[PDB]
Amino acid sequence: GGVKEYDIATNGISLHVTEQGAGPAVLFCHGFPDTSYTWRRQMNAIASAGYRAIAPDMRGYGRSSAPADASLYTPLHTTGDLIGLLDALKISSAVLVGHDWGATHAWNAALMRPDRFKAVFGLSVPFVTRGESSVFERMRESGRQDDFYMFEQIRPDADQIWADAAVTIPGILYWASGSAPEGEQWSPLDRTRSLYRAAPGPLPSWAEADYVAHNIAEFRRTGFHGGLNYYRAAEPYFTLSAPWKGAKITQPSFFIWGKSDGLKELYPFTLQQMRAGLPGLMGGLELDNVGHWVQHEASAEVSEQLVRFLRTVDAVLS
Amino acid sequence: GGVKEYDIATNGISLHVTEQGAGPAVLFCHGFPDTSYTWRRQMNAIASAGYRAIAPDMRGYGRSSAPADASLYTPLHTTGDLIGLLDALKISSAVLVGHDWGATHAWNAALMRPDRFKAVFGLSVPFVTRGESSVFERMRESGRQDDFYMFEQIRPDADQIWADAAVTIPGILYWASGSAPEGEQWSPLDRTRSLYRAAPGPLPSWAEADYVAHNIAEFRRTGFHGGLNYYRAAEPYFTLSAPWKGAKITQPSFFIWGKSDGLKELYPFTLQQMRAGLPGLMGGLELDNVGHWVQHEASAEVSEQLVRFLRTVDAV
Repeated sequence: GGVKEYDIATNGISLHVTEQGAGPAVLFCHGFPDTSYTWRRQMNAIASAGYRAIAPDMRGYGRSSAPADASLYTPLHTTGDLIGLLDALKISSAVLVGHDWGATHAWNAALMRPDRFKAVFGLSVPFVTRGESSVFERMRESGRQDDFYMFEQIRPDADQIWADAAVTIPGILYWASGSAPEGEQWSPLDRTRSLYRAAPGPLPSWAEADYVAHNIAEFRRTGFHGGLNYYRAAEPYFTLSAPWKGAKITQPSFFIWGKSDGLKELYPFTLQQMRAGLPGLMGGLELDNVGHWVQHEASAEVSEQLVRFLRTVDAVLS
Repeated sequence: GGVKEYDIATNGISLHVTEQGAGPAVLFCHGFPDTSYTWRRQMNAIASAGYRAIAPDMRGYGRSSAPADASLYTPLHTTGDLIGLLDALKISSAVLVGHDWGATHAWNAALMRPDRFKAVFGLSVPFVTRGESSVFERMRESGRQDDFYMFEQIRPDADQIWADAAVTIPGILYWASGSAPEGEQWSPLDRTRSLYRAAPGPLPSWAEADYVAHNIAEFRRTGFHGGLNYYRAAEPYFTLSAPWKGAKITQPSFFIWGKSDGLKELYPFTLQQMRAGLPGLMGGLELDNVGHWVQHEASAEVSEQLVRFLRTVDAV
């Protein structure tokens, strides 16, 4: 027990890594705008269940390299980071845990190297197989150029409108959570209920003060340019993702989101319909009154499902 | 038999497709500077054996689209072409056949989608696992910047060096084949023995005249910019290929190359040793007095090994 930190040189960048425990490897990948610290509770839970929790700051974030160039933030780059990390630690294989962009990048990693990534535990962002159409193209041809939030994030000025971390980190934690009043919650197609609105006072009890303070400090130092580069890379990445047009993830998986997550408006399918695409799905979970920040809003039941999942993966793997 | 031609909209481009036969799908991939016509003898041989031979012009060549941007010619772009081609033909899976750059990209495609590419028959270019360093930095670190031919093909002005297809296409068919006097055959590390030296008179009898005429005609109309973009893409693609750093190809695989191919110099491993990156390798054949153009210099041998390989892959 107890978290250790170090830095790894992998895939042409420097990767800041935190880890805890011993036993089979579990690689945690956070999204926007988060850090490795987002996983401390789950790391501690699975470490006491006999697993090695490994959680880097993803590239763009924290004490990891954050190259200016948005073309460097496709799933090909971060999967190369995760391979080079497993290589550098002499780990043969790991189970993947992802949230937000980490979930998207993790889904891709599992497609690319099932020999190394033996299972995927996805949070908030469901796996959708690659299509004929990128999301940016559909939003444009259906008129949502001024509505689909990702366009606002891709703009170079998004750096500036996020920069005030003391305000924007508590704000996004609040307005994308199940705590914001219904009808006020962030929605991806409404420019008036933005992600970065100031929070209206103290954060709900589920938001651990040590975590909120940690991430405010990280993002006051780093800024948001690298995190926002994940959005800027997604459309250029549609061209390079064509090899996986109909590709499915067959290793065991598991999926959890919150029913109050505004993201759900973009995935109007059931949990039964996620097996087309994820045939190894061992079970899903829709949490009532949880928003986007499931590993904080429902910390204990995320830890719990992850422990149960890992044991089931152990049984399958044996 | 009976060869037919058509175009397919796939992956945001046009792909010119030739095909022959019916049966399990075999997908041919040519390299530089070639066209789909390079496979006609193999296509005909496997059509007679019960297979559907499909041989597109790869992107950058022939009647396929040929965007100027070199960044559009990675294995990611050509695998997307092939997945989209199979989809458009509503074929579930296929065996890959690849030569030269077609082999390198076929290798990578086998890695990316084993669910759609069930076996790999490679010519001239062996699969080696992606490592710590690209061929480009190994050559820089070791002082070969003026020796390694790829640096010259990558130059923008390589478009003009190649352009006289009536000269350069017989040139490379001769100098990179087993018919050139040894010691004078093309070498990837010898400036003085380039690939585009003119031929000394007419081509050896093994170079089928309809094949030679087809390629000269296509490259007179297209130029060589698209093909050369395959070299211009390899180094940037090294950054994008870091997912596959240790990756092995597990599908059944076969490898053929010619003993007199200058490219041997770049792969000093034994074909026993190629099992490391290709654990499902079922055989490797090195051909005496054959150079780079194995499917032409040894057309009947390549054809008979591919029929046998396809029959072994089928029964498994």
